[PDB]
Amino acid sequence: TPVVANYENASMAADYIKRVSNVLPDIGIICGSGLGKLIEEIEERKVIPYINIPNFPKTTVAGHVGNLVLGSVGGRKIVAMQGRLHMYEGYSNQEIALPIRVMKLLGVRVLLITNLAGGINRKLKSGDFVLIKGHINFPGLGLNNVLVGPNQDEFGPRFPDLSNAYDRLLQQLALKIAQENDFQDLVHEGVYAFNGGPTYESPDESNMLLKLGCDVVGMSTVPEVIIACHCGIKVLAVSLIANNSILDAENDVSINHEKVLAVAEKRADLLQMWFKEIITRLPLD
Amino acid sequence: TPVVANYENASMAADYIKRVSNVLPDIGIICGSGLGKLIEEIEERKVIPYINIPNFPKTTVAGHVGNLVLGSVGGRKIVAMQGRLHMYEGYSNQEIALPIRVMKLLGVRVLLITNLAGGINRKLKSGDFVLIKGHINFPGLGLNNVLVGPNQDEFGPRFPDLSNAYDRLLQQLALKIAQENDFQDLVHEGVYAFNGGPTYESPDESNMLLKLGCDVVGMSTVPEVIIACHCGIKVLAVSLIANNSILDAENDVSINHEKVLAVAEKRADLLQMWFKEIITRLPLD
Amino acid sequence: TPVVANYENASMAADYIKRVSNVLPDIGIICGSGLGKLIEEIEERKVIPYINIPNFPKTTVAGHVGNLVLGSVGGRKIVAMQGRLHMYEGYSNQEIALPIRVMKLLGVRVLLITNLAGGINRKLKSGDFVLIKGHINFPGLGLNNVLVGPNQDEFGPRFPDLSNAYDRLLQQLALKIAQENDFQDLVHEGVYAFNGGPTYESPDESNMLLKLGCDVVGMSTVPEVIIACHCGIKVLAVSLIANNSILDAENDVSINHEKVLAVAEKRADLLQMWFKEIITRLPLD
Ligand SMILES: O=P(O)(O)O[C@H]1O[C@H](CO)[C@@H](O)[C@H]1O
Ligand SMILES: O=P(O)(O)O[C@H]1O[C@H](CO)[C@@H](O)[C@H]1O
Ligand SMILES: O=P(O)(O)O[C@H]1O[C@H](CO)[C@@H](O)[C@H]1O
Ligand SMILES: Nc1ccnc(=O)[nH]1
Ligand SMILES: Nc1ccnc(=O)[nH]1
Ligand SMILES: Nc1ccnc(=O)[nH]1
Repeated sequence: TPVVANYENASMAADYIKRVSNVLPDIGIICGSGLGKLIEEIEERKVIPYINIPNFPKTTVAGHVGNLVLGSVGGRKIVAMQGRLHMYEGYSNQEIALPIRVMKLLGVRVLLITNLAGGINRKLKSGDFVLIKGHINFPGLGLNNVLVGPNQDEFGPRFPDLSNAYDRLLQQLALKIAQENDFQDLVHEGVYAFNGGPTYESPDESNMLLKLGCDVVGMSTVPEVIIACHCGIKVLAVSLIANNSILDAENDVSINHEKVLAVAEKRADLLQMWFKEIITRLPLD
Repeated sequence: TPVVANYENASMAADYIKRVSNVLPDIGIICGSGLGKLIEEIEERKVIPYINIPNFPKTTVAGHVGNLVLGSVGGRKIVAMQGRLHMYEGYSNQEIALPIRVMKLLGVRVLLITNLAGGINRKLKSGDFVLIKGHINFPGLGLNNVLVGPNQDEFGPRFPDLSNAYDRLLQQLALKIAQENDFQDLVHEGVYAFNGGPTYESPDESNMLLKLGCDVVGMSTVPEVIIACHCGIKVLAVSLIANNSILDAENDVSINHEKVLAVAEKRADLLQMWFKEIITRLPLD
Repeated sequence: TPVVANYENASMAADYIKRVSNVLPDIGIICGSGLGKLIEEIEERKVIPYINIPNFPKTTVAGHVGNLVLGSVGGRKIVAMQGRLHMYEGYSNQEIALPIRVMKLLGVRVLLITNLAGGINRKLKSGDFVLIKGHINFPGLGLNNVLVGPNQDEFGPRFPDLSNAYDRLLQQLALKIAQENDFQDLVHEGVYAFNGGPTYESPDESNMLLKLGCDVVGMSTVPEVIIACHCGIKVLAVSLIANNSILDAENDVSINHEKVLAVAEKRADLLQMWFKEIITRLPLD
């Protein structure tokens, strides 16, 4: 239609997934542009095309990969979205919410998210990591919040509070692992601005974001964070900085997706190892 | 469809209402969360379910009460919306506009509005009242203004000016009545930020709103104000402060709808008496 | 449907236009409110109603003029939109994009745009011109960017960079011509804030825009700029200042479309002469 991300429809998708894999996952992962290699290293993995799963959103107009992958990483049972849904593609609120709510029904209690983002804070360099500690949701302020529509009461409340959407203990664990491996000099914390996209933030938008307290800006993540928070899934979200948009504005330097993907390639293996250790270590609560 | 909030469709609804009640109302009221008790005290009242009124928006997906109530308060003929339409539910621009335009055709020249809101200004405490003197309409800046769509010329102009949307004399009368009853220490004036919702403003969004000159933030009111202003209805809008979001961000205190409704209960009777006196006193122009 | 602004649909419209006119235009023009007289002075002109062109957006609900006009100005072949499409009317992303993509297929490599706007910068007076050097796209930040939807790869990339959307050489040429004619005292440069509309920026929104680095605010232009930039068309965009919204807020002065059109009439002939000279002079690259 697209179908509504309701209890019945999410249950039908979860039923199918449980029949095709015997994996009851505890952790969900959604990976940023060029940051998906960990999904290829899931052990005893089961690849389920979105197109095979009842009620999953149609992704053939955008094309490219679209699989749910289940298996084990670091002794833990996980489910990954291989082929992230971005709202700049035109996916509706219901299409974004359904896969996360299916994760919830499958057993997911922690969602780990990566993205590629532009740096606003002057401290940030290309290749740095930012642990996201809060956000500025321009679509949400502007009546395009991912939860606009009827509330699905079986998943969560009509009015979620987002002040604890980014779990503090998970940020602390991520930082501890970076310190153990001596890459903590790459790791910052910051506020993520959600630019709906798909045009990169303009130079004057970047300057505005700096004035408003934003540390990084990107086109993803906040919708999934909100759906997860609504249904009680804890979240860790990490941005990989492709560029510093404030410096680029001052120096008339352009940004493009090829530059973004080159930064992703430069940090992909380190991010994979970091997230593998996070998965192995995160409290089995 | 939903139907268009045009002259013909609004007239058909008004025709029905005039046949079911002999009340020609001069004043409209729309009440905030937990602030609806005055509607139950309308004298010689006629309760008309929205579902009975031709062209009124369907509200059964959200459920809960949805009635138009007509009768007398303080010697004046009034019409109330019992069960407010909020845009975070997914109601379209046409669905929001039609009931206000029906009010206009029925004779309404003044619309009184209450809401529950978060405090941004550091002066504001839970339980305070804010007379709204202007707004920052994030949905409107972002192409979700309630007037996006064809203009309905019979109601108003293509490009309304909102600099006089909140009538100054009505604010002055509201304040005078608070002074007469010695609760003026609870009363402030301020700029209302419209957060489309339904998630509460995040801590970092609250900090941004402070920087931008916002005094309070909420998820309602601005759409109705704009439809009223477009068709020449004067507006008084009063926010009841549920919490101070800036202090809550500094102290890691959460907000939820149960806390909101508890503040509503604490001030409901005083707000009812205040608005009853406003209705009784507001100039019969 | 509206139809998708894809390669096939834009080609069908271009085919029709090429059959009805033998004009292969190099320059496109889109003119602001009351600023369309140059279109009436196109030489050897061919007027093609939008309603006659396959796949052009339906504009009969809004009504008013809607023609594509082709011919010669200053020795150059041009195509003009007579009757601009504004997103506050409810036109979709596909409806806005199709005419610009048709321009691209017809041969357009430079798009000249005028608009009427409110002044935010304190230096700006009614009747001044602002060469637009960048923008703040509130709809784009808020998930209403004109490119939301599937990417049309034949026209441009999924993620455009807008740092060079407003050609610097074209701004320099426009300014040089103003200096040659001794009206450079009217000409400024500035950042344009896109208010989706159709309500004028409220006084408190104007104050916010000043804090955020905006020089002017209006309800058009940015969507066309983005579609042009996406498909490699260079842009010059010039705002005519109808009023200073910051001064109006301080002095409680209203704005309305009649005042806007009166400023347009006061500068229409000078703007026509300026743009005619720009067309004549702009580099035949
Ligand atoms: O956020 P992720 O998925 O990493 O992708 C980011 O990189 C792409 C732009 O280069 C956009 O998709 C943006 O959201
Ligand atoms: O504005 P009112 O109708 O009072 O309701 C406000 O309170 C609720 C959130 O607690 C939201 O509906 C918000 O808009
Ligand atoms: O931008 P142009 O087309 O000049 O029109 C501007 O003037 C009108 C408001 O007065 C709006 O249409 C605004 O966009
Ligand atoms: N500069 C950016 C890089 C990647 N993603 C963004 O949204 N912005
Ligand atoms: N803090 C808040 C209370 C009530 N409504 C809001 O929107 N925000
Ligand atoms: N003040 C204004 C004049 C014209 N257009 C606008 O958007 N604003």
